[PDB]
Amino acid sequence: VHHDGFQTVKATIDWEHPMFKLYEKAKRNGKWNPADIDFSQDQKDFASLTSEEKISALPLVAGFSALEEAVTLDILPMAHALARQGRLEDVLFLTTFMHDEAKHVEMFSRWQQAVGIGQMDLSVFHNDHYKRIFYEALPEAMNRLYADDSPEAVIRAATVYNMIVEGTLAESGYYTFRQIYKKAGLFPGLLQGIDYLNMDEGRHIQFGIYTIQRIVNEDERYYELFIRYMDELWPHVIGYVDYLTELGKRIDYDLLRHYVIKQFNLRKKQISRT
Amino acid sequence: VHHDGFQTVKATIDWEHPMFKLYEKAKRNGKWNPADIDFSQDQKDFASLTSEEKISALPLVAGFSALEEAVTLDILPMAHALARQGRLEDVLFLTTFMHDEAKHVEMFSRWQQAVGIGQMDLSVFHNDHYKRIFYEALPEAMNRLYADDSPEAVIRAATVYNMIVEGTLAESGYYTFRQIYKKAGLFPGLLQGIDYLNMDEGRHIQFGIYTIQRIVNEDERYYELFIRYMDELWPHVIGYVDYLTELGKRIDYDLLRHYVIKQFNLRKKQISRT
Ligand SMILES: CCCCCCCC(=O)O
Ligand SMILES: CCCCCCCC(=O)O
Ligand SMILES: [Mn+2]
Ligand SMILES: [Mn+2]
Ligand SMILES: [Mn+2]
Ligand SMILES: [Mn+2]
Ligand SMILES: [Mn+2]
Ligand SMILES: [Mn+2]
Repeated sequence: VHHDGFQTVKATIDWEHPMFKLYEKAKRNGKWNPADIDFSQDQKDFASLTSEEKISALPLVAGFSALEEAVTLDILPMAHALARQGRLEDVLFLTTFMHDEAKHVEMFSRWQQAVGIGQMDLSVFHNDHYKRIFYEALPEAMNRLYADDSPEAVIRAATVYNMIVEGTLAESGYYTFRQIYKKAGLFPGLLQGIDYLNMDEGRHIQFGIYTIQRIVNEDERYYELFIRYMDELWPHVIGYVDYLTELGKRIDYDLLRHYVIKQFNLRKKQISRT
Repeated sequence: VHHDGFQTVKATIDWEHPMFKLYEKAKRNGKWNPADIDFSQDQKDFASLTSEEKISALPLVAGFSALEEAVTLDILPMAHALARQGRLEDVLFLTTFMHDEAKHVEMFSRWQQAVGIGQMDLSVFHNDHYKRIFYEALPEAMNRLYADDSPEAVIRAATVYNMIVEGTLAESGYYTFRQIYKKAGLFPGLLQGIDYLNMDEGRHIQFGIYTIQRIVNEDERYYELFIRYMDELWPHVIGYVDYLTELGKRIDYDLLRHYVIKQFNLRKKQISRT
């Protein structure tokens, strides 16, 4: 549908908007290029591993490559919804969000290619709980926004995408991969990529918090919705963790399991009822 | 709707895809930041101008700020449509396209702010022909893609967006602004911005050509559609030029008018019937 006019013709960008400021920070801090990462030592590391050691790394990598590909595709309805609401500064920021996710997809796929597993179908490490989140609930919640951009719908989309997928699973995923391979001295190229990815994702979670809080600020009752949507997805979060834990047991899992519980609970505390 | 699986889990990025290669080029060549441009001399230049000289610059700036804001918003349906078709490499490239347009919007709005016209409503310099293109036909053609991603619909969207708006009007707009203010020695910050913008837009037009040509390659009859959609918009293109020409006459317009005719015709020649 038509444009009624243009904000930068009638006026200017809102230079003090929090998402304009986040956009500026993203440009300053968003220069890394996965194409520059040296994966040559990762290739040698992976080839020196035994077959059973090789397999141990793949379930987490399978979870991250799908996560990054999903969030690359599934942010587009949020950008559309906020554009249609006239939230220009949010849209400017989300162009950096979307491009970050493209680099994240690229990074993991370059690593798979370099270590010699690009031809392997890693889908076998997505259990039913993983699929419920990433194949189903995430795209459902985001695509809803094309026909329903109500505050309820936007809160639910930002909860599933930013607070659960990125703020709980991905955050715990980063941590876990460091807790394991930085200690072993393995995969320095991948760990550099993860460092850059984690820096990007700091910004992404701030957008999710801003979005949820500004809706909660209009009506305290949306706080209860936020908490409910978090709790709805917990069984699938922990059910995926239980599956990864069981795979690997076939590393302090009690410490990684608690990191996931910990992240879930601190995401809740970043939203204020008042 | 659901994800059936993920390309970078089942396999990898298609590293040889033309839009992956364009994506890589965009990252290498996409580092400029409008926030780094020094507009202090532009401010002094604009303030030294007489009121009548000041007004002469504003119709073109009004046309560009709306153009960049429109194309920032209106690329999102194309990204969605190609994502839904599984064209991952196109999507990766389009994250750089979208972010480029954000910077372009930002650049012109920073210039307006710096020279002291951000508070002026420049909408008065959008005539009926401008509105038909930018307020109406462009968003109509792109939004269509949410419900109709047929080859006809994709060709029409890429024709209006990439070949007319960017490849005919914007390209002629850049040229004109150089033909005028680089010669006068004025607005060095704005002209630096325009240089960077023109470099970005080289990539953007390659995406439009790739998209139209791959559809034409499936069925030669789509070539006739492409030419028809170009000719449909010509009256509004030239009608806007006639309006700008008349404003300014109230600089070789015969040379700028022919540049627009020239660009329109070479865009047609970048698409091959065969
Ligand atoms: C100990 C397992 C906890 C890490 C969560 C992994 C998330 C992911 O793989 O995307
Ligand atoms: C001589 C006028 C031709 C330049 C076209 C301007 C396009 C624009 O302002 O967006
Ligand atoms: Mn990511
Ligand atoms: Mn993210
Ligand atoms: Mn279960
Ligand atoms: Mn542009
Ligand atoms: Mn462009
Ligand atoms: Mn007319």
